[PDB]
Amino acid sequence: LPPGPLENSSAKLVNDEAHPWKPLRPGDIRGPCPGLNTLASHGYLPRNGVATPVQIINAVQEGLNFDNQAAVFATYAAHLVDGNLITDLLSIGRKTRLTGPDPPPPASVGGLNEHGTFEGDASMTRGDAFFGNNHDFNETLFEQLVDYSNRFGGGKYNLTVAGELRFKRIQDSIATNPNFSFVDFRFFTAYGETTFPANLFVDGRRDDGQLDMDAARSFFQFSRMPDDFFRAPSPRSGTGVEVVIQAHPMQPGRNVGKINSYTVDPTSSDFSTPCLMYEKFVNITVKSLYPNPTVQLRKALNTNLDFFFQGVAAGCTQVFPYGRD
Amino acid sequence: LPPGPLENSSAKLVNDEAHPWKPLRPGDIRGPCPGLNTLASHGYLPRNGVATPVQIINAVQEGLNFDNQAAVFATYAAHLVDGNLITDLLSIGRKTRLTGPDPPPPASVGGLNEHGTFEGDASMTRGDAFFGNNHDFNETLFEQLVDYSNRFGGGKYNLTVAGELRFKRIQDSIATNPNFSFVDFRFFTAYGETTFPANLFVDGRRDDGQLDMDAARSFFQFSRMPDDFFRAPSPRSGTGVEVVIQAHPMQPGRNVGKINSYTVDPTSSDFSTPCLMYEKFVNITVKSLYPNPTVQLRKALNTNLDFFFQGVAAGCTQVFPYG
Ligand SMILES: *[C@@H]1O[C@H](CO)[C@@H](O[C@@H]2O[C@H](CO)[C@@H](O[C@@H]3O[C@H](CO[C@H]4O[C@H](CO[C@H]5O[C@H](CO)[C@@H](O)[C@H](O)[C@@H]5O)[C@@H](O)[C@H](O[C@H]5O[C@H](CO)[C@@H](O)[C@H](O)[C@@H]5O)[C@@H]4O)[C@@H](O)[C@H](O[C@H]4O[C@H](CO)[C@@H](O)[C@H](O)[C@@H]4O[C@H]4O[C@H](CO)[C@@H](O)[C@H](O)[C@@H]4O)[C@@H]3O)[C@H](O)[C@H]2NC(C)=O)[C@H](O)[C@H]1NC(C)=O
Ligand SMILES: *[C@@H]1O[C@H](CO)[C@@H](O[C@@H]2O[C@H](CO)[C@@H](O[C@@H]3O[C@H](CO[C@H]4O[C@H](CO)[C@@H](O)[C@H](O)[C@@H]4O)[C@@H](O)[C@H](O[C@H]4O[C@H](CO)[C@@H](O)[C@H](O)[C@@H]4O[C@H]4O[C@H](CO)[C@@H](O)[C@H](O)[C@@H]4O)[C@@H]3O)[C@H](O)[C@H]2NC(C)=O)[C@H](O)[C@H]1NC(C)=O
Ligand SMILES: *[C@@H]1O[C@H](CO)[C@@H](O[C@@H]2O[C@H](CO)[C@@H](O[C@@H]3O[C@H](CO[C@H]4O[C@H](CO[C@H]5O[C@H](CO)[C@@H](O)[C@H](O)[C@@H]5O)[C@@H](O)[C@H](O)[C@@H]4O)[C@@H](O)[C@H](O)[C@@H]3O)[C@H](O)[C@H]2NC(C)=O)[C@H](O)[C@H]1NC(C)=O
Ligand code: HEM
Ligand code: HEM
Ligand SMILES: *[C@@H]1O[C@H](CO)[C@@H](O[C@@H]2O[C@H](CO)[C@@H](O[C@@H]3O[C@H](CO)[C@@H](O)[C@H](O)[C@@H]3O)[C@H](O)[C@H]2NC(C)=O)[C@H](O)[C@H]1NC(C)=O
Ligand SMILES: *[C@@H]1O[C@H](CO)[C@@H](O[C@@H]2O[C@H](CO)[C@@H](O)[C@H](O)[C@H]2NC(C)=O)[C@H](O)[C@H]1NC(C)=O
Ligand SMILES: *[C@@H]1O[C@H](CO)[C@@H](O[C@@H]2O[C@H](CO)[C@@H](O)[C@H](O)[C@H]2NC(C)=O)[C@H](O)[C@H]1NC(C)=O
Ligand SMILES: *[C@@H]1O[C@H](CO)[C@@H](O[C@@H]2O[C@H](CO)[C@@H](O)[C@H](O)[C@H]2NC(C)=O)[C@H](O)[C@H]1NC(C)=O
Ligand SMILES: *[C@@H]1O[C@H](CO)[C@@H](O[C@@H]2O[C@H](CO)[C@@H](O)[C@H](O)[C@H]2NC(C)=O)[C@H](O)[C@H]1NC(C)=O
Ligand SMILES: *[C@@H]1O[C@H](CO)[C@@H](O[C@@H]2O[C@H](CO)[C@@H](O)[C@H](O)[C@H]2NC(C)=O)[C@H](O)[C@H]1NC(C)=O
Ligand SMILES: *[C@@H]1O[C@H](CO)[C@@H](O)[C@H](O)[C@H]1NC(C)=O
Ligand SMILES: [Mg+2]
Ligand SMILES: [Mg+2]
Repeated sequence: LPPGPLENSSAKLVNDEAHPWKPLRPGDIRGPCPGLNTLASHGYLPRNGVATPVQIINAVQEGLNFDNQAAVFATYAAHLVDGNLITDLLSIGRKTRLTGPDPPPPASVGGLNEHGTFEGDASMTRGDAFFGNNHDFNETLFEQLVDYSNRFGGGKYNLTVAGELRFKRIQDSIATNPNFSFVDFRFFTAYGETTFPANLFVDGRRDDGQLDMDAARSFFQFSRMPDDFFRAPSPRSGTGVEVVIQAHPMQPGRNVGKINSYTVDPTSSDFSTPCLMYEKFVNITVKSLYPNPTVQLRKALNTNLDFFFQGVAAGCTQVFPYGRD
Repeated sequence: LPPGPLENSSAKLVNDEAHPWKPLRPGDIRGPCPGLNTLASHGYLPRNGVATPVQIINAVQEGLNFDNQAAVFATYAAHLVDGNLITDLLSIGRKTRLTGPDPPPPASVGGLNEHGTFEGDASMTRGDAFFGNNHDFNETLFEQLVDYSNRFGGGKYNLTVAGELRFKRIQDSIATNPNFSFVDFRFFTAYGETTFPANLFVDGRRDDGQLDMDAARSFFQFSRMPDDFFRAPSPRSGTGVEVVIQAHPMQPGRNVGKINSYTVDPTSSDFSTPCLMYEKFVNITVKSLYPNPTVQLRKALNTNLDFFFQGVAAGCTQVFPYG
């Protein structure tokens, strides 16, 4: 089973004795999530960056007070598209042989770096896949984050900044990336993630939604908590995401083979249709990766698909791409 | 000090031996909030409907698993504008001399029923104040809620139903209430509130976002928990509000002297500017109720303003009406 919520979810020192930062050994895997990167680099996750969904959920909860439903939702979503369902292993970065024997195509078990499954365009501190590297910290983008913190956050990162910067990264991609895609699951995650630094990288004794540019660079670039960093004083994730959505209302869509041809996708879900997004993710995205699984793979798919459904906070009705039972 | 978060926030029986439903005595106070109403009728709050901030915050958390920031934000906003800052008492309903000696005008201490401070138009199950009773359960509107739950919820109330019903109640008021006002604070809370029934009134052992009509009537009409009701399995309030907002985009505004004259207000806060909403609440709303507090009043104001600010989940810069 996925973990339950924390028993004691108060703020506490998480940059402590048993969870020191350490530099990367060769073979250590890091990817497009500064959240999971930091947990790994503090040993809340295995330090090589290869983990079970359960390990990942306990980590985000213990290390950072990510809420339970959000942790279940994101973990099992990633695992379903990016992880190996038999070994129950997911890489938080590049495709690796340490996740075990692969399933048939088109499932690719590419880990969190796999473009177009979880990872997607218009990341705040990462370049679009189309340009070549979709997971490494990018200094130009980060210093754009700083600018926007200066203009909009009086020098801090907060949900007002998130609003502006989220729109700016969208415009950037429309303008430069002929393969820009911003529909369905990526349309969804791209908004919440911009709340995460304000809600979770801010020291929990303060919990005031103003993230400083030191704490920011530390998380985004080095996967390192600040000294004496306390986690937030309660479980949360994308609280305030409506601030980011309403700052510059966008319709989901994509460039159509060239820059500046952003075209609305009338079949995409959006924020008014979360159950449609859940249903698409299950009955199209996951299903296309595993169209005709063997008996063993089917039972693993169904188990993980169960756990995924549990993390859908809107409720919705479970769908069953391989039948009930 | 405001209570902090529950120590143990898991689901548990809350309709219990310690907390039985009991019919109203005469002079028992109930108001426009089904949540506070139900806690008072179960003895989580004082049964007569008059309570401290600290009592209200413990109630909503213990009885229903309202989250600690949302409890502080809502509780100290209400008290600031509707409660007695000297006696530390707020009526969850009508103005009552039971909150103690009134401060001077233009402060009203009208309790939760006070139109235009916290209470406002386009409620799900309460009529707009213009029509003359802004607090009693209204059966025709609940019937619309039942209908919309059949149409969009498969028989149940859920976030998709909340999205359609919130827009329809807006349209209703624009079409019928020449005094419709839907800006600033009321614009913000009217959305979050339509998530509550699906997030909070749903038995905690399911937590599946689908509220049945038996349980909805219970809460909204009789301020009664279902038999064997468990509270939610974690602390929450307005999870999913973005769904309700995007279902039918609306700007803040009001009718101007007549029906079908909805006039957007570009000076209002909206969901993109929660710090401006906080600001305007403190600097215009509270300030105008207490333009010149005596030294004692001013002390109590600042103390409660501090607490209100703690509850502002977006963060924001604290603002100071009295320095
Ligand atoms: C939320 O609301 C609060 C109000 O509830 C906002 O705070 C208020 O901000 C306004 C506008 O900025 C300030 O107005 C300015 O006040 C100064 C003088 O202020 C001094 O005197 C005030 C009066 O004293 C009271 O009590 C005495 C008796 O003891 C009475 O006689 C008085 O009449 C008053 O009742 C006093 O209140 C002030 O104390 C407060 O502020 C100080 C900080 O300065 C704190 O230490 C205190 O603790 C307390 O908070 C203070 O001692 C005026 O001189 C200003 O006039 C200038 O600007 C005008 C336009 O705004 C212009 O018309 C004038 O001609 C003059 O313009 C000139 O000066 C400007 C620079 O000041 C130049 O920029 C300009 O070009 C030109 O050169 C001005 O009216 C209030 O003081 C302040 N009130 C409080 C209680 O703090 C708050 O800003 C709001 N928050 C947000 C985010 O909006
Ligand atoms: C429980 O809650 C409900 C809803 O809030 C409430 O019923 C509502 O009562 C109000 C107040 O009377 C009604 O408002 C009127 O609506 C009609 C429109 O007819 C509608 O019919 C259906 C509903 O059956 C609507 O859904 C549909 O959209 C139709 O439009 C308007 O014509 C009325 O306008 C008159 O009164 C206004 C307010 O005073 C004036 O501003 C306006 O100019 C009109 O005034 C004219 O008549 C006046 C006398 O009435 C007089 O001054 C002049 O002659 C003047 O020219 C009005 O806005 C609303 O429709 C009701 N909704 C329902 C029944 O679904 C219940 O009463 C409430 N229960 C309680 C409080 O106990
Ligand atoms: C709140 O609760 C409601 C209801 O449970 C949820 O609403 C559902 O929303 C989903 C979006 O994810 C809708 O799914 C979409 O359905 C499309 C088809 O629409 C029409 O056909 C449907 C098929 O009905 C079948 O089954 C019924 C009986 O079971 C038979 O009558 C029919 O013959 C069919 O066999 C109808 O149900 C529907 O009314 C339409 O006419 C489909 O093409 C899309 O791909 C997608 O799957 C679904 O339609 C909604 N169901 C209802 C009853 O409204 C909502 O998500 C919940 N919200 C939350 C937040 O929990
Ligand atoms: C629960 C397991 C989680 C998974 C599986 C996950 C996965 C991911 C993935 C795949 C991305 C890349 C999306 C893109 O293209 O930008 C991402 C981005 C992001 N993640 Fe996570 N994440 C998880 C938890 C967290 C946590 C706990 C945090 C911080 C508290 C976090 C913070 C962020 C941020 C801020 C980004 C955007 C990075 C940027 O745009 O520069 N994530 N995450
Ligand atoms: C924290 C203290 C609280 C205060 C001070 C408060 C206050 C109020 C007030 C004044 C209103 C009337 C607004 C209007 O509709 O005109 C309201 C409405 C409402 N409240 Fe609360 N409330 C609190 C907690 C809760 C809780 C814990 C719940 C649990 C679900 C809740 C559920 C609701 C709902 C569903 C409405 C909408 C009623 C309708 O539209 O018919 N409230 N509340
Ligand atoms: C980190 O992300 C930034 C943001 O995009 C990347 O900077 C961009 O780098 C590209 C090529 O390296 C620059 O493109 C060049 O621009 C000229 C026109 O000015 C064009 O004619 C050339 O053909 C070429 O495409 C682009 O200007 C530049 N953008 C900004 C805002 O600096 C950077 O490459 C990323 N770092 C990586 C991928 O390591
Ligand atoms: C829940 O955890 C919190 C934070 O860790 C506890 O409060 C602290 O407990 C630690 C013990 O490791 C003490 O060193 C601190 O002095 C406490 N901080 C305070 C009181 O601000 C709290 O005791 C825990 N609650 C329960 C019921 O175990
Ligand atoms: C999600 O996908 C599954 C599999 O495609 C759908 O189940 C199929 O539905 C068709 C049409 O009713 C049946 O003829 C097949 O036998 C079903 N295959 C099964 C059950 O393995 C399922 O209905 C989809 N769910 C939704 C809500 O669209
Ligand atoms: C937290 O609350 C519950 C009581 O509501 C405690 O355990 C629950 O209640 C009984 C007691 O064992 C169990 O049968 C239930 O399964 C428990 N509910 C759960 C686990 O959701 C629990 O022990 C309390 N405190 C701690 C620290 O767990
Ligand atoms: C609709 O709004 C108007 C105007 O805001 C209210 O008019 C008030 O009337 C009362 C007494 O009848 C006076 O105390 C106020 O001075 C008036 N205000 C203004 C600005 O003119 C009106 O009463 C509201 N209608 C109802 C039925 O509540
Ligand atoms: C982010 O921080 C900024 C600056 O501290 C806050 O923005 C200020 O908000 C006030 C009133 O809301 C306005 O003067 C400007 O919009 C801002 N000032 C400046 C200098 O930009 C903002 O409220 C913060 N947002 C959150 C959610 O904390
Ligand atoms: C982008 O899509 C185009 C057209 O579909 C195709 O050439 C290629 O697969 C993609 N290009 C890159 C650089 O990924
Ligand atoms: Mg990306
Ligand atoms: Mg009302």
